[PDB]
Amino acid sequence: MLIFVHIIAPVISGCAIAFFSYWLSRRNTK
Repeated sequence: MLIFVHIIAPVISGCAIAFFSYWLSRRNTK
């Protein structure tokens, strides 16, 4: 299913922002 390769990249990467942002945000600022 095409929704197996086009789901683990466009979707995950989206919510991954709230995570990554928070990650480096801990270092000093964001």
